[PDB]
Amino acid sequence: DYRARLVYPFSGAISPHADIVDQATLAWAAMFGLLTDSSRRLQYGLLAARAYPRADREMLQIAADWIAWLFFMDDQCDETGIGRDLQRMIALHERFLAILDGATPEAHDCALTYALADLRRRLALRAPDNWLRRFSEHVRLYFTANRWETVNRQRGATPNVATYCAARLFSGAVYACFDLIELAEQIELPFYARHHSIVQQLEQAANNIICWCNDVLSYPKEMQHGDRHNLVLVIQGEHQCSLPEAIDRALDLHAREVATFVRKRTCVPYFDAAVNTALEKYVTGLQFWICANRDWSLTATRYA
Amino acid sequence: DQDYRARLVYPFSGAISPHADIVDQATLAWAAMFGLLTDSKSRRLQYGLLAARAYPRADREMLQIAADWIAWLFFMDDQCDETGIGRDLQRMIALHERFLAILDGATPEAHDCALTYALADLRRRLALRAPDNWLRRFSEHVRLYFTANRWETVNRQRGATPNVATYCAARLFSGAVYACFDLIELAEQIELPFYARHHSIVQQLEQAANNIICWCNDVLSYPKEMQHGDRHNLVLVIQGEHQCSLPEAIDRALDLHAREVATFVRKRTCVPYFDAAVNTALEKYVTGLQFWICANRDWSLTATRYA
Ligand SMILES: CC(C)=CCC/C(C)=C/CC/C(C)=C/CSP(=O)(O)OP(=O)(O)O
Ligand SMILES: CC(C)=CCC/C(C)=C/CC/C(C)=C/CSP(=O)(O)OP(=O)(O)O
Ligand SMILES: [Mg+2]
Ligand SMILES: [Mg+2]
Ligand SMILES: [Mg+2]
Ligand SMILES: [Mg+2]
Ligand SMILES: [Mg+2]
Ligand SMILES: [Mg+2]
Repeated sequence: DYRARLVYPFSGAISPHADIVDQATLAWAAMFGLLTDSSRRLQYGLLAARAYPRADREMLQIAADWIAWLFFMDDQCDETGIGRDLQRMIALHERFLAILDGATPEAHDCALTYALADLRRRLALRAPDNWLRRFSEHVRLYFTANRWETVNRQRGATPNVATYCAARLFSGAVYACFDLIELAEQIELPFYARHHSIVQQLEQAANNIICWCNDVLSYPKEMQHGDRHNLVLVIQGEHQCSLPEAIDRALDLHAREVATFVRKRTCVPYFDAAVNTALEKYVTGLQFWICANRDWSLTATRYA
Repeated sequence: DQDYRARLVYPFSGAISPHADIVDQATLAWAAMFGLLTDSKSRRLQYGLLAARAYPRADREMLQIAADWIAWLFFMDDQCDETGIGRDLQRMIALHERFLAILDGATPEAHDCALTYALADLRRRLALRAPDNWLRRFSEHVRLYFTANRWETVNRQRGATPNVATYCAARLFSGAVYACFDLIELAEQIELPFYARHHSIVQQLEQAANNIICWCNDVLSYPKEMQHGDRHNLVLVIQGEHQCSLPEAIDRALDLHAREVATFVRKRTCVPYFDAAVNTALEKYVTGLQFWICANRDWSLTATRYA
């Protein structure tokens, strides 16, 4: 059993609002008409609960509804035709990007555009102008990464390990989720601290772990759809090796990346007591996400 | 004197655009038209000759925007560093609300000042040469530059001095170097994919190049910044933290500069192979960072600003 190797030298936590938030995410998905096929156990609110465990219910609900939105958007890209049609996806992302800027939805817009607009409207009530910009960009880059994956599928091109790993950092909107840690913990990190190279390298490390963990768990389902945007499948193509060896290599990178994150957590320079207090809350927020992603995915029927 | 020149060397060469002089004369004409020129050596500014060195392969239309942009930063910085607005957070937030609005595409009004009109002209001209995604990335780096200037204003107003770690982290934005680095894409006419543009090794090369440029400037600009009682300078910050002599601080400042050049060269060889086309485009961008490192050094020793 190779899944037992997805381990960390730290533990996670879950919000006491977990179930109340998850049932509210289902009501939210139903309201904006995101529920279509079949849908008893999605439990997208139970991932948010683990990801932002100290968050007040109102903020955790936005995060939960946001995580839900991403899963609905991802399933469309990876298991339907739009993920092989760039023209359709460009037309869709033009509407999303307009909604991110604060444009009101119109009669011709789809359910996902309406849903994103509500999340943007709600984030606007709880986040300052400077935060929305940083969120917009990370989400804008998330769309760009999906258009890139769409082109690869449409042109039948598989990227090398170097290219995939670089693109995979944006293709999961992990940086956009890490932004919500600021609102969840209610911290105002100053520009110099927020964008410091060590914080970036901690974010990059945390992002890789989360994504490479998911790649090990979701390779079977992505393989059946012929979607090779997966560390295991990209490694297999590059090294022309067996699937067990490809999994073994992916887990070696995961293990090495956990070590890097732990090593680099101690390399944060001292700015002042107040700023460093806020940073450890954010860096704790990263660790919560690392665990939240692994804890949920092993129990979730999605990778069964 | 020679001790400085031997420690401000780089293992790579710079270059200058053949359009240098007409671009500089046009920048002086542009500045005068928008009323950015103060009554006082107006021909001995040469803001165009920095741009020419910074973006040497750029077409004349593109280089001119960059030259007018560099001129704009210089006029703006002199306000924050050598006038009363840099000791008043209230007036600066009011001004910075107008700039950020102009960057979002807002038309200037009657009550707006010269710099607001000048920035609106640059955004309009950049909108004709750069796509939507580029303008966003430029706006952010310029927005963070404004925030960094507001943070210095607070430090001056309270009479507080940051430690080496705080200054070095904040100095990366106070220069608007990332905003200047964005123009390399338009200058070299390259389309770097998201994954290559925002890659960690590329980010490390940028902040390495940013540190070299800013720490080089600090070594040459501590005399005139000391006169205004401003300790936003690696030399003066190291002196404050260590409580050492001014020669010792300069030595420590040039040590960091020297090791950062060594880092940049080491990081340059660590860029992974994506594909022929992307690596070629990225090769042109990283060369652009080397041109900027030399441009800042070559110009500042040449210029009258630091004398
Ligand atoms: C899915 C998504 C964009 C957001 C919600 C899921 C979250 C927040 C999990 C963290 C790891 C990420 C971002 C991978 C999902 S993309 P994938 O195509 O690998 O997803 P899959 O393996 O099908 O679950
Ligand atoms: C004016 C400006 C922000 C940019 C022009 C110079 C450029 C583009 C080079 C990169 C390093 C910078 C910007 C430092 C000057 S800020 P400072 O207050 O230290 O300025 P000074 O040293 O007095 O020239
Ligand atoms: Mg996907
Ligand atoms: Mg998927
Ligand atoms: Mg997956
Ligand atoms: Mg300054
Ligand atoms: Mg100055
Ligand atoms: Mg200086």
